[PDB]
Amino acid sequence: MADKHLDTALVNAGRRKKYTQGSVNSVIQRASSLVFDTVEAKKHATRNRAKGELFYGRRGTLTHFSLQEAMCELEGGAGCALFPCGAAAVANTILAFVEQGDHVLMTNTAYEPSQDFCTKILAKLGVTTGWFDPLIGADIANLIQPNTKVVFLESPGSITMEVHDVPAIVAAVRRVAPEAIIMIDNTWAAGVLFKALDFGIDISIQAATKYLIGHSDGMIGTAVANARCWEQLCENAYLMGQMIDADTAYMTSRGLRTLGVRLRQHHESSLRVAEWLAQHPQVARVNHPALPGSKGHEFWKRDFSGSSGLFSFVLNKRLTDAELAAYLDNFSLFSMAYSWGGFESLILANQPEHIAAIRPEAEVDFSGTLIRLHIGLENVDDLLADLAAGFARIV
Amino acid sequence: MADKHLDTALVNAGRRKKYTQGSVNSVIQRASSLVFDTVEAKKHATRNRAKGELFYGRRGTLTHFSLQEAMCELEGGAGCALFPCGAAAVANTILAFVEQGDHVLMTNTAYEPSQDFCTKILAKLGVTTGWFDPLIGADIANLIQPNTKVVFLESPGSITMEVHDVPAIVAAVRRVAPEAIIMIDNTWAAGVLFKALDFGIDISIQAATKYLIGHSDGMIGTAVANARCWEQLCENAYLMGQMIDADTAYMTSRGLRTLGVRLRQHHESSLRVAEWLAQHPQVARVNHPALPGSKGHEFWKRDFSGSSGLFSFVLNKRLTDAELAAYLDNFSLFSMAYSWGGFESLILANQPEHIAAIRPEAEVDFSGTLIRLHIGLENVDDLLADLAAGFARIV
Amino acid sequence: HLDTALVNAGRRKKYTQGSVNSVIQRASSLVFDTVEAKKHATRNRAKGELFYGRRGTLTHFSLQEAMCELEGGAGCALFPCGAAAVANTILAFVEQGDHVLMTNTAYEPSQDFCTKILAKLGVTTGWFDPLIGADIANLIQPNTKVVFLESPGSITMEVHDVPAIVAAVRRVAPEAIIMIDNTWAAGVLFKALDFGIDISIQAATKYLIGHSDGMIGTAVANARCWEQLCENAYLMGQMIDADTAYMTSRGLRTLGVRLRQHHESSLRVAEWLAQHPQVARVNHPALPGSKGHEFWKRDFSGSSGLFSFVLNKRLTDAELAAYLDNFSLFSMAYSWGGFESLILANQPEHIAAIRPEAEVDFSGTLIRLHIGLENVDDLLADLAAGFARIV
Amino acid sequence: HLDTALVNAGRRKKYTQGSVNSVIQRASSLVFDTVEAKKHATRNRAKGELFYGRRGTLTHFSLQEAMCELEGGAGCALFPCGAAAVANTILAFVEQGDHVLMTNTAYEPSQDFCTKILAKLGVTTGWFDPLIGADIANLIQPNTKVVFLESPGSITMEVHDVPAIVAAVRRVAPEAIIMIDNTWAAGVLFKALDFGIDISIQAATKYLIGHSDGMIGTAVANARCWEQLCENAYLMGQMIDADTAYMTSRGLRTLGVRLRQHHESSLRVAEWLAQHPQVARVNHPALPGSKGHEFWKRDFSGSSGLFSFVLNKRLTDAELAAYLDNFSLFSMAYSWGGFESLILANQPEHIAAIRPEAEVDFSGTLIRLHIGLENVDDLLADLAAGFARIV
Ligand SMILES: Cc1ncc(COP(=O)(O)O)c(CNC(=O)C(=O)O)c1O
Ligand SMILES: Cc1ncc(COP(=O)(O)O)c(CNC(=O)C(=O)O)c1O
Ligand SMILES: Cc1ncc(COP(=O)(O)O)c(CNC(=O)C(=O)O)c1O
Ligand SMILES: Cc1ncc(COP(=O)(O)O)c(CNC(=O)C(=O)O)c1O
Repeated sequence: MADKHLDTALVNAGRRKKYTQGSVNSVIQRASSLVFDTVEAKKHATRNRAKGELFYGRRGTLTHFSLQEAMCELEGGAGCALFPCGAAAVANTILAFVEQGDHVLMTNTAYEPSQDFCTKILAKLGVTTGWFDPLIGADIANLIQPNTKVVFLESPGSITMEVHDVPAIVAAVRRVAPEAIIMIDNTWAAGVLFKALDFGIDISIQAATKYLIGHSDGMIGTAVANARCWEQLCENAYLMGQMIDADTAYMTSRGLRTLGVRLRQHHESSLRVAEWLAQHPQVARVNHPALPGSKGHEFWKRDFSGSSGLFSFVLNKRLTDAELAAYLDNFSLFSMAYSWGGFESLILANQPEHIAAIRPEAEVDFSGTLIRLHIGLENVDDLLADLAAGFARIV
Repeated sequence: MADKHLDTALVNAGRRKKYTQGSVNSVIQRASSLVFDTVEAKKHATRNRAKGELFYGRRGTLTHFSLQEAMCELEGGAGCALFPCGAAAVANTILAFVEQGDHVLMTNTAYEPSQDFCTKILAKLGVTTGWFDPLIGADIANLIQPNTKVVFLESPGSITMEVHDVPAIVAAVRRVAPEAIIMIDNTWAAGVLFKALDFGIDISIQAATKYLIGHSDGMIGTAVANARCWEQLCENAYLMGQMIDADTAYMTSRGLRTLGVRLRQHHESSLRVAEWLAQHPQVARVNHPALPGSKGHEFWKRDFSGSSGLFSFVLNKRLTDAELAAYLDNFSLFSMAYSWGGFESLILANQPEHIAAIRPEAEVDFSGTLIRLHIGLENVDDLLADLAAGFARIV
Repeated sequence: HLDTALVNAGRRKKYTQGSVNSVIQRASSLVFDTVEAKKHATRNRAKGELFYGRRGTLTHFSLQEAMCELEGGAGCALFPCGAAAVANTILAFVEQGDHVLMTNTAYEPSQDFCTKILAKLGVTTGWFDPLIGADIANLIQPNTKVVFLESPGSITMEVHDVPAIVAAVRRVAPEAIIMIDNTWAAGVLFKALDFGIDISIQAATKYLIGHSDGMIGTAVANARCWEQLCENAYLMGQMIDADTAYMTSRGLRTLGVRLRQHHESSLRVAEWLAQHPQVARVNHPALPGSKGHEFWKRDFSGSSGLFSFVLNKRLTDAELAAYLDNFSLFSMAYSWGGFESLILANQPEHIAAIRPEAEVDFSGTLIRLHIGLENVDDLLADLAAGFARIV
Repeated sequence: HLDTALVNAGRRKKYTQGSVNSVIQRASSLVFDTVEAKKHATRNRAKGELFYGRRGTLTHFSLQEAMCELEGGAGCALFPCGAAAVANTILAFVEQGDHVLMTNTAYEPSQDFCTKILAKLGVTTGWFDPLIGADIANLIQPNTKVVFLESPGSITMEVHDVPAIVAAVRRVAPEAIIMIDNTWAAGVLFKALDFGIDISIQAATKYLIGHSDGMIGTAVANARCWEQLCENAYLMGQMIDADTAYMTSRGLRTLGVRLRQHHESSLRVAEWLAQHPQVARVNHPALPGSKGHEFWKRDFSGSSGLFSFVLNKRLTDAELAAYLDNFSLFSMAYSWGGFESLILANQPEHIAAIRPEAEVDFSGTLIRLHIGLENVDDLLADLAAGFARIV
């Protein structure tokens, strides 16, 4: 990504004359009803209603088709399904491939809403879920059951940032259960720093809410599938009514155009911050995929073409409630909020016992408060000064 | 509705200073991340994350909260869940209340995507679906099984327009299965011409895509629940990631403001067209809830406060493929498209055997082509002239 | 029929591309595939070929076509708001040494453009009473270039006798540019160009947008005046954004149903006020006895919802607050044309100050109402509660 | 630091209401709860209190604060596009009998506003070479009111010596209004007001929007000039819609990262072109030897991506088509400032026609490039393929 290999593709993806009609960007076609001039046109649209002919707004307008083409090009897929947000993409992509009696095997570092979908929705529909440590690698083979239908990856993991050995996991799954559907939540890589479908994963899911939108002001999920899995994903998600509005689709395409320049800055700035934290006396551990020594760093170095700006670190103590407020309430530049992927730097704390509660069948291996940072586009020296002032409030 | 009882409420619904901030309409707050100024604010927002405190964009921003308040006021509910479209609202509202082993009882005149969700998604998750004639009334009692969890109504029915006797259905359900969840797709009434929750229905679902948006350019679903069912609907829909974007929420609130004036014109114009069709030698039957003699008209007259503009009629013959094109391809004012509820008049044909295929366990009682009209805001004499020219093409 | 025309205006496949409404094409840069395509676009840069976003995109072209159809014009120029349309449409037709005649009931920003901008640029403005009719001929000077009408007038609602004014202007100065601010009629209740007016200007902000949430001006010109309007407004950089253009087209579709309700409700309110013991006068074009009512009935095809009335006394400051601060449905705000009912007050001397070279003929406090889409009986109850606070 | 300021500019809780970005408040009417609130809003109608949508809503106020911070001004007026900002900012400060001095490299619509609009309103315009520096003093007349700069110049990219120009103006006419079209620098690579310029104008359409899909003008004035700019632009009805204001604020947030890439890529392309046998001259402010390069290096903190070069021959019409019609990555279009690379050609006489009272000093065909965000080696390959089509 630092060699800027993808910048031309990002500028051009999805932009064909039939969508752009003379402008640089696609038109925004807001529609439910899509008009058929003739019965013959209606027949053709019906036959091709999932193949990019205008049929009905739930299937998409020109604006959606342009984004779908862009996502398929950038992630190397056969089709791209769109959803109201990342969590809708995760829940509905899993649901599209399960039936009563099936089993899902999910990394224990999966985003908490993804886990809760499995334990609170799937379980009562007769679909069981089991868990694996993110560094399990080839030893995942022993956890695959005869009814395992879906293997769900997330690399780096949520909050704690562990990087999977995807080649080892995929090879083991294909040896034991070649027909399984392997999915990944590939949001941290923005789908482009880790080419999931080139690794033999079947479906790459993103919260496009994060880096694709890139400005903290739009929510949208995507799922890019290979040819084997596309039709089932497309049609079963459609039966759940999943779609995104045309305007957000436009804004997602628009975010792609600056994604390379943004990601390079997030990488540079966040790694500098991580390197400083890693030498700091008030820091016990830094979890940054690009930082040597972080969990799965060797796999990040081998398998990814760059880093984004989200990472975490563990303080040298667990902050009490009072210390947590003294720390978090008084930052000048970092904002406290959920989500990430924008221009604004963000800070979010989790206590060790909070993380343990969202690591099913596992324990945490740290005792300090875990601080997750999203490093935005501000000057990195200003961000470091803000972090230093925070440390002085809790020293 | 013709007495304009609701016009003031429609103008004012959801408009409180905290949402409007000095303007007439609510602000549009586009957000994923929502910032917590302090740990105390984060705690309060977390506790109240489903109760209208800013927490995270998936739960909503000020713009969503304003629409939700408006919908609860207008439909008399405890809460309103928002979805990417009507079909998402139907599928996810049903899903929110079922588990493996349950049974759904659905009118055989339900919108086809609603039926297909049941037969193609629910069945493989261990949830069975049975069917009932829309005029079954009190005799629905005999179809309720010990595992019937959901009774799903749609009045008027899709395409064929049959009106249920909701009081008789509800009373029978409550006598046999008082805990059942009774739902209705109340799109044709725009949630306001039929006050479903006052009839003892638990959840009123709409494709807000239709009359609430009112302009054929925005897609959104709503589900307004009573206090008994709200928390389950809210939390289970949230686990599926269901939401709508802030801009569409704004446009839905904005559509409410003209809904009364629009519906009165749709009623006037469509009933005039229906009355003319009912005397026409090339028409076998008119299906309009407001037309005396139409199926369930007596229930429409008793239970509804007005009509919208969607209805259908049966031609005196089945048009061949060639005649269908001669008829439909040459209208000057009616456009051929799916959906309805806008300012534009629309025409859509279904052959009798097409309808039979979407009437599970039932047959049709007509043999001519079924023409569905959405009567928009054009001058009714111009619409009549367009229909007359169409008749001359097939006489 | 107007309702059918409103639904269909501007909607051609090259703009709608399969949807009911036009696409929204957001653009500055518009791409030319070849040198020849660039030459063709340049030739057609004001004629609906994509050239540069300042001229417009498909979305603008669709709105412009709609406005030309509905108002019977050769072209429609777009502006950021109504005040920009007024100021720039007048400016487009004047130069040092010219004279503008303007009704003394013109919207106050229109007047202030003339006195604060035009005068120092060598363009003089004279004033006339809105009921002058044929006697305007006596005010036409050798250098009169523009005659600027506004019917009904701002706030006080006087309706011109447009046929008499136009005939008198054409007898003296047939080449003069006659303009009207036709906002109250939404350009459709009064077909200005059919009366021989050259340019019909609107604050599309009002009833065309219809929801109090978008600002835009329009000016529809006949064939004689279009090229000068188009090019001189373009030299001032005047345009509207594509999204507001889309919303204006969208507003047209419900304009008929909305206006009929505004007419029905506002005439009922006016008739009730006229009977009320605390009301001295009602200024509503549709109310019998109102100034120029006979021209409204003859020349218009309906009414909108904006009008005013004069109280039977001059409110003190305490009474003004007791009255205005405690309404339940009417909101105090500027503008009008939306679904929300609005109220504003003016003392007589406030109006006299914006009636150049004239005095007012009333002494009570003037109340301007915009009658929105609420139930009229609820609005009447709100007005009655207001009367009780000041009786 | 600029990057931190860009991320944070204009973002205060009263505009953001809990989100990262400002709310979008779409409004004409703004409601007053009481008479007192209306009086307060009226007093503060240009000072960030909600009064009427033509003045702005929260969304506009947030952008205005951001622009004032970033450009170091007392106020920021908003306009429908850059050309509207130029025309209306000049118009705000002139009257019959005044004189404008303008660089002969000004954007052509700016010149045409002066010759086609101002002249007939009694305001004369004289011209100067962009490298005139201190010798501009000899052109200042007793009636010179405005001095209008554009650095770098349009198309040909000449950089003024702003310190020398400003000092010379202030020696003769210290009260003159010095304005600059600061679009190329995005208002942030050249801190115009810190140099003693009174008003910095931008086509925010370019790098502030940054995506070729939104049009808007800005003008940031010092304390001495703000009230006249604000009020006179308002009398012309100048405003931008709330949504475009939001998108402009949003564009600011990535402006630093974008500009650094445009600088890196465009300087690499310029350096390569300068070595190329088919290139006579490169006009890039950052390239050594370019006109006024020493002032760019001294006075600016970076470069953007727009520049031009002169071919070693005058292309025939056939060669122009062979060259321009067959690019794979560069698009032919007007405007610039986005992620897309753009190309346009001008013959020398086309430029001479827009250099008033001057001739050009080249005879080859001039090519203007906007260098976008594509990989620079891909752009170089596209340029090389173009050279091969005309060698
Ligand atoms: C890896 C991942 N996958 C999916 C989602 C859900 O995406 P949506 O919020 O539904 O668009 C998120 C959201 N993350 C957050 O809010 C947070 O980490 O604080 C995510 O991190
Ligand atoms: C009664 C009803 N319920 C739900 C929906 C789905 O709503 P969405 O399209 O997903 O927003 C529709 C849509 N109707 C159509 O398109 C049509 O009848 O042609 C409907 O009629
Ligand atoms: C007749 C007329 N012409 C033009 C405009 C200006 O339109 P813009 O506000 O610039 O879009 C208005 C606005 N009216 C108001 O605000 C008000 O009467 O309180 C108007 O009444
Ligand atoms: C220096 C400068 N100043 C103002 C404007 C006008 O800005 P607007 O187009 O009205 O927003 C432009 C536009 N440039 C172009 O289109 C082009 O160079 O091809 C400009 O370069």
